[PDB]
Amino acid sequence: ADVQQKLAELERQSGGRLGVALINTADNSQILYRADERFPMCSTSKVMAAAAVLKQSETQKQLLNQPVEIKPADLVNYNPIAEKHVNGTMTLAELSAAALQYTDNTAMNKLIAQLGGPGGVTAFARAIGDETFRLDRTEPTLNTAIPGDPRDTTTPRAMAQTLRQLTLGHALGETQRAQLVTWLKGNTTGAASIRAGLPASWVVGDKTGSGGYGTTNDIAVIWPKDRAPLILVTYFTQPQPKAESRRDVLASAAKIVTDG
Amino acid sequence: ADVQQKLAELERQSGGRLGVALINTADNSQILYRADERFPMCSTSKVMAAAAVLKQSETQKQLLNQPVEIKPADLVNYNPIAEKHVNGTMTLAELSAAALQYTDNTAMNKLIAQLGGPGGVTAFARAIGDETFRLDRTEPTLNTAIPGDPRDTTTPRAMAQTLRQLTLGHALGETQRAQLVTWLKGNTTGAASIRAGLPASWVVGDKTGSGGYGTTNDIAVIWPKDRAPLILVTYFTQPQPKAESRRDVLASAAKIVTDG
Repeated sequence: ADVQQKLAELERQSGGRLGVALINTADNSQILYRADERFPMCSTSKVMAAAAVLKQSETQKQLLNQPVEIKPADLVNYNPIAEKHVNGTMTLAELSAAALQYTDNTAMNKLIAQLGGPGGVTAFARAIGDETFRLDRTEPTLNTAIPGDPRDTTTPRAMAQTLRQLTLGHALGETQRAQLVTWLKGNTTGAASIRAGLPASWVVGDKTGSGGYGTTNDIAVIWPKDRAPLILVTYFTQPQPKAESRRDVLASAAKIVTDG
Repeated sequence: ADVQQKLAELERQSGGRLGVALINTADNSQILYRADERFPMCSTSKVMAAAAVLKQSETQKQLLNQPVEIKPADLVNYNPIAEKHVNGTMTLAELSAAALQYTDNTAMNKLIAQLGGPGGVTAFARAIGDETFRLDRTEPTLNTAIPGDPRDTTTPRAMAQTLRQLTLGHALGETQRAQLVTWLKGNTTGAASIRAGLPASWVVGDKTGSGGYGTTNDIAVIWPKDRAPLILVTYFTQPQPKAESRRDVLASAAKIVTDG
């Protein structure tokens, strides 16, 4: 019948564990499902790392223009942008775009290094009021997504709140907020995830993630047709190490929580 | 004929009409399914329009930076970029990127008008050796997708050959070819279509299309992991005027023709 029932019926037929947090900024209402349980972020953690580098650029104006060397040994498991630049450079702007819009894992490692390692990402989270997020490893091991493992996890609630502050609130300066929103709206990887459960007319900026244990995630800012923005986090993970991706579950969850 | 059997099965179980053309540039080999039938292009026609403006820019060397007025009355039915710039201007480059990467219909209409109307887009097609493509209408009515109507149609075979010439051959000058490939690689709307049927490691630039009769299309240039590029066109249309989109059919077709 209701939203909670529907989400449980979806979760029961999915094989896995679903976590959802919606924030409707028209009235600050929320829809929550396992929203205080921990789920492996996978590449959704790239948002926090890019945002931390944007916050650095508020006091280092030139920062995003800074070139960073890419060497053969830096390449990891999925490098669609960085492989073009091996033995050359990418700017911090380019690395941020590559990480967010093309989910390049070499680029994420450069962002993490610019922050002083995974703990620097976590420190930024804490500085913007997020006490839950934790980044412990680099790419690609941050995606192992082992059930029960606290490394590289957050909760749906916390990530929805943070995404709201970063994209709609004042965690970042105005220029930086607008650049983050531009980046997320230009994502290439999201049309099968949250976006697939929403009407054609609605506009999305999002960051997907995928990892071990069939982990399939998406975090989005949604500009519905003729309505105030929504923030939606959908996290999903499965019991078998080699499970396949289930973007369709995320799309179904997004439809359930936005139908009413 | 295993791929033929699988495509026909996909088609038959989908209840629609499927067109496929693959070119493998490693050896110029092809996989073809209804590849000489006409299909409504819907927004896949934006590639021809953007390319046509790129061609004009080879002689009008400042054309891509030229400002174009966006009036309130220019908005049509899906304008995620142009609605931000009403009572202002956008450059032809910006309109091209908006059309291709955000599927902005106002943006497409400005490309068409720059070319002198839909016939200017057809004329460019003919100039690059495509004797099949035809653009007859502006947005949004080019998407009506009426069965039997030849308006705003092409064949999979012709569109695959043209996309090869545009993205990998010499229909455009070198810089313009590169700009088209950059734009297509940054598409936002494609992850549920051809891209969803391919391994996670492969690099894709694409343009989707959707319209009446549940028409669901995608045309792509694919750089598979460790292989020479492919061109893939997947067109799909259905018998009911208000049928729903079926991006999953395109993903299924892509998987079938690339599994080998």
